[PDB]
Amino acid sequence: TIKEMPQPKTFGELKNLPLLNTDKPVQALMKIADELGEIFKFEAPGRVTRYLSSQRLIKEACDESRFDKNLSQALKFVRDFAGDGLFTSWTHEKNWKKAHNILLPSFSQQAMKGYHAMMVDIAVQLVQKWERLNADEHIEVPEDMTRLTLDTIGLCGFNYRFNSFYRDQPHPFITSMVRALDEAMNKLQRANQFQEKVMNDLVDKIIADRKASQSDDLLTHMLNGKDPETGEPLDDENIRYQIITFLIQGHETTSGLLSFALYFLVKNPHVLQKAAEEAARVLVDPVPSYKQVKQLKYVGMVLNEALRLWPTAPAFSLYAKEDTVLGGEYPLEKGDELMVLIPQLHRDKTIWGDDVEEFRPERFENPSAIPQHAFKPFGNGQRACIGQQFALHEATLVLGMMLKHFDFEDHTNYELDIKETLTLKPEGFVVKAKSKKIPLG
Ligand code: HEM
Repeated sequence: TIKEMPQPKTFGELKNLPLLNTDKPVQALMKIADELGEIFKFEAPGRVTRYLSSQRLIKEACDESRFDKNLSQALKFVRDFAGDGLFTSWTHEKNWKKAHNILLPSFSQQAMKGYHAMMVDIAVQLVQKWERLNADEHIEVPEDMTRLTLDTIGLCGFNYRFNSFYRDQPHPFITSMVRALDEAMNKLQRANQFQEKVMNDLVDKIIADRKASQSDDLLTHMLNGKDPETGEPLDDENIRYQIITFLIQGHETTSGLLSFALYFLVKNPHVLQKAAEEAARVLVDPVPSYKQVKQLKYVGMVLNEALRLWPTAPAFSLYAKEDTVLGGEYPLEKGDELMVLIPQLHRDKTIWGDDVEEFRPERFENPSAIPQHAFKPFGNGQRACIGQQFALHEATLVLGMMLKHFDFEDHTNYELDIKETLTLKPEGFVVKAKSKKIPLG
């Protein structure tokens, strides 16, 4: 019948908060999930949410007629900077559907074919960097993947060159971002520099570059493109929010993906061997064609399996549109919040079998077999990732070229250490790459 909701122990007015005293809250919540099962309530001073981990409950939560996207505490801080951009707007905010309609054509297959050459530009810069390292040198994986993904969104979206590969520290734009992503995550564990405004020069420079300057990219649609429903273009204030949104969303999760993918490949030599052999076979030309990337079937499986284990945007939040009952057992009142613990969803033994921790790309051999709402690294419904096909094309292309051009060594026997900034990264992951001395075009 009507069930009492599991909940970890509460400590007076502190509630459950002393159980999340960590820089790694998602990983801590995964342990609580292992303990309490498919749903638990979590209270902190003043606020309450319910963590879901099973495909059966999340499939219900994914019913857009009953639950909509909620801005979690973390997203409410990002909203200070990203405003009512796509990622930090409520669905019922006018600018949400408006920008969605305006910007969606920028991710059509075709706009995607139109991005490929610029993707290859940044990818060649990555490969050339690693070709040019001396014998005594190693690669800082997440740091270089971030150089690539930031430059890729810069160039494809905004025809702006961040020139991240001409810098040996992260781009100044990144360095701001990283501090605000962590401080928003830390502000949650507070029961009782963040203001220091840096990226607005960058935004000005992106718009001004375009002002001067034959482009048909994301920025063009932001600037000119009007919403078929209402006839309205985006206003200036919202355009600035969208630029910021796409610069942060357009690079951070993709970089984490590539990093985890390389991690899992160097830990699984037989998977690496097969992935490498596909890359050599398919990529027969000096630089990859759009069509060839689509032929990298096993590399795509490798990426989906990295997202299964460590989805780089690991949670999303929902709220009950009306009073409702969840799972036929848990009554919810209007406004009650739910969080989808994606890494936990992706370990549901009832869906995946009981080797959920193993890195097996062949799970994705025939994807239509995978139940609905079992695999959700890109979110849900109308508020799902708009950039999904962009991210996967970029990553497939890049991983393909890496595997074609180098042999990789896990030279420090790296121990996985996952840093959380509301995206996930394998912090400190380093490798050595031995060139196969295949020329570029
Ligand atoms: C593997 C890489 C990526 C992952 C795992 C990922 C994941 C996600 C997830 C889980 C959401 C839903 C957020 C929520 O429900 O609160 C989302 C939304 C969003 N993502 Fe992605 N993302 C990736 C790459 C990208 C890229 C490359 C772009 C842009 C080029 C992008 C742009 C966006 C935008 C604008 C939204 C808000 C969409 C809306 O609500 O209308 N993402 N993403």
